[PDB]
Amino acid sequence: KVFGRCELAAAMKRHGLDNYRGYSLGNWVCAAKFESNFNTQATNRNTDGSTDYGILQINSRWWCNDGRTPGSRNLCNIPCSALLSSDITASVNCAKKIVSDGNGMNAWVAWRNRCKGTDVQAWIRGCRL
Ligand code: NA
Repeated sequence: KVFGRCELAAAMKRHGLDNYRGYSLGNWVCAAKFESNFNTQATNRNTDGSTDYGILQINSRWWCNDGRTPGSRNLCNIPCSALLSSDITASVNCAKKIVSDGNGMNAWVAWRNRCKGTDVQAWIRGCRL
């Protein structure tokens, strides 16, 4: 599923991501935009052989099981495929664990490079929330 901007902002808010670990909703929408262009079916293969999955491009090195990332963990206790669902519940639940890990949203290199320090409220501007 390709979410609309305000559609994804609403789904994230309903799943409690708005101000989670102090990150306003526009931070999460901005990260999703640059990670996946709001596509739940987004995938990216890393040089190390791990894969990033879903709207927030969560990686198999630590967070999900895909059966093909030697030495990896599954800290979110999910198959990586769950991160590609039209239902963002698994992606949100796992994002909450990631952002709690110590480095906040720096865990998402695209957030640090493209969202951090910008006017992220523009990503929820005009949305009925
Ligand atoms: Na894994």
